[PDB]
Amino acid sequence: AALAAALAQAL
Repeated sequence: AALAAALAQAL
């Protein structure tokens, strides 16, 4: 989930 969320912001 940490990554899911990170990628959300990245994108």
